[PDB]
Amino acid sequence: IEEGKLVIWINGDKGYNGLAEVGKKFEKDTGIKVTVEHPDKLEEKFPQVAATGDGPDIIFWAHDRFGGYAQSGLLAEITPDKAFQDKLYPFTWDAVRYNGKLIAYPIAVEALSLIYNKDLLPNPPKTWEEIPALDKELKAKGKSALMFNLQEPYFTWPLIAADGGYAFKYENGKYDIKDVGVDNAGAKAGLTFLVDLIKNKHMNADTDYSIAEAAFNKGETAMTINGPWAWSNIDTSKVNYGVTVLPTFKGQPSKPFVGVLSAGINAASPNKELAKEFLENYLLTDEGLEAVNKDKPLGAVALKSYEEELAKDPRIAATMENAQKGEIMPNIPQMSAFWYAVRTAVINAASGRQTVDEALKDAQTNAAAHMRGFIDYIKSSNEQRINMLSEALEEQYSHHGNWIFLRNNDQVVYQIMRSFEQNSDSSHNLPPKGWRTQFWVVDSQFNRLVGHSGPLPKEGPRHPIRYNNEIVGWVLTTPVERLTRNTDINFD
Repeated sequence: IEEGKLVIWINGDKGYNGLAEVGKKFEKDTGIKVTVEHPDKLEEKFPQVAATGDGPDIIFWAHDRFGGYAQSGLLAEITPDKAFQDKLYPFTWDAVRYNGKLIAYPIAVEALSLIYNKDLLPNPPKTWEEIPALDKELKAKGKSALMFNLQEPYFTWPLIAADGGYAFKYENGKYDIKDVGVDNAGAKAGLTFLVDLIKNKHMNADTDYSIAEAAFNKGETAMTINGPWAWSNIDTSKVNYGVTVLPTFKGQPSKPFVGVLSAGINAASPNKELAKEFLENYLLTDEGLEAVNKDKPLGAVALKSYEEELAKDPRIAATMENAQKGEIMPNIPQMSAFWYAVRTAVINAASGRQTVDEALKDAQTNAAAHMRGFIDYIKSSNEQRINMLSEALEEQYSHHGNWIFLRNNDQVVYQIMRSFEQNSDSSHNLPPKGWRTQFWVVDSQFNRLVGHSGPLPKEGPRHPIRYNNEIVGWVLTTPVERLTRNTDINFD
């Protein structure tokens, strides 16, 4: 990756020409090249080149497999000062946290809002409980009251969680994976409401994105649930429609998922300062966001200066209002596993095949069992590593019978371990990102031989280095709870 230059990657489905304008200004003032590119299958190209140390200095994403970039140590910590942070709504910094640290700039924000038909319904209901009533009142005139995609938990989990459902409890910048709120009191309440509107012939269990949309754009149902992306299809259909806050349930508000478009700095880039100056001084300004939004619109933005302008549009102010009330998508590993458990729990309840109380007990058990088997895997693997690093240091030791051969360099011991696996024809398993953090190797008298220069942990994992039926040294390894993939999780 080249020094003295900025290389930016963003999906072609977004305002890439408008970004290159912000680049051209950055060029004029600083004399630094700014090159903006839109590769195909971008979600997959980036981690492949960034995990070698090539690729772009700045990377944009809306989807990354629920935190994958961060879980891979592909992003550097961003360092905006207390000042700059207030230029952006406070919750949008929550959407870019990992291990309590910030890892990207919130550029744009999205959320489900409630889209109603002004003609068939001038005063949208503010609560869920007043919808059955309303369906009857419109079932007469030949219409339905509400139609949205029931298949995906993206559209149904706001209501389930409204009265207090949650995936895992976010306590202290970490997700207690041993604390699952899917069979919750409020979770039960949430889902059981929804199955009843299908029992009571109000909604149908088979309505998907297309059926529900193709209905609403024909004035066959008064209301729908969707986000900014669907507005352009409604527009060309000439339906006088509005966009408002989502209805409440047992008092609490619907908590849809905060979606965010993030701009991160590549952890390998020798341009992290350059890149900060770009994003903070040039992109995240009313002129910067403006130039992109013009090219292909953004939705709501996190910059308060500019959001307030865009919020002229009452649709966009509704989006941002719902996103404020929404909940932040957990970015722990193996979240896909969880949402697929939830996806079937809902499809089961709604098909009558299961009572709510069993579907959710099922989802809750399927989750605990997957997440326990996760902990099992991660743990038994890190142990096979410590063993081979031990076996490898032990072989090189018996060369001359002492620690001369070993320099105090962390990446020499890496290739010592890689050579050992190659020559013993072992399955290939080498230390994952973040391993170096609390890594030392020390001998009998706990003299430091590899590792940083400060004070060592009093306690913590230490596999011993055995030569001739005597301990000759110790590998103080890095606890699993704190490798980069797992540092967003709490295991108690």
